[PDB]
Amino acid sequence: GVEVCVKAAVGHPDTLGDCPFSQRVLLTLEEKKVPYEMKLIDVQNKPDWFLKISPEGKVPVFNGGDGKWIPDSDVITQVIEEKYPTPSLVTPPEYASVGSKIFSCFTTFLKSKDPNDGSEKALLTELQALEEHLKAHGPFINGQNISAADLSLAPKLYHLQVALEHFKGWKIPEDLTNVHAYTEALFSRESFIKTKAAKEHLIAGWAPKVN
Ligand code: NA
Repeated sequence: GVEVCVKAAVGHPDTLGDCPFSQRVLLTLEEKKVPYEMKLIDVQNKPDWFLKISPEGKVPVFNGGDGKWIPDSDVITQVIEEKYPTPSLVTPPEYASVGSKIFSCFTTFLKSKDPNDGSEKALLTELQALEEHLKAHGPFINGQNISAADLSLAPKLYHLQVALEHFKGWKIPEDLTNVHAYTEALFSRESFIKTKAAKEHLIAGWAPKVN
């Protein structure tokens, strides 16, 4: 049936790595109960067969059983949605951008070596917006049922929490209680547990970037 190429853990080509875009695709397949074959790609040592179907070395790529491999996890989860419509993970267009600046604010703050450059405040602003959304519309981004936006956001919040605690001793404030309820719900899902990177691999993936 379907096949997906994802990043292997750095230093461990036999082990699932920490790409949040890869994990979004995997989470989507798991939540939809779609069988798939997973191919681990060492992105510092790509195989030539891989380069023939992904010439720019892009990961993830997805083959839905129609004789081609497509990149871009936005595009891939939409194709999966169209081909496997039940369970429905459609997120209403009015909530599509919820949480959309959190990952980049996180990466800027993670890499920041200046306590006064405002990167921390910018990240807290985006977390607070997520908190306000979940307080109005939760427990997931679209209310009682999980949807595509949650599966996009959860791998990203996982990086945020693991990397900021490890490298900066920083945690999401406890008063953001809806965000904490949200991450605890998502990260405890069997699909998430099955598809997440071990924390030491995720940390090893960020270490040279921090650095
Ligand atoms: Na390579």
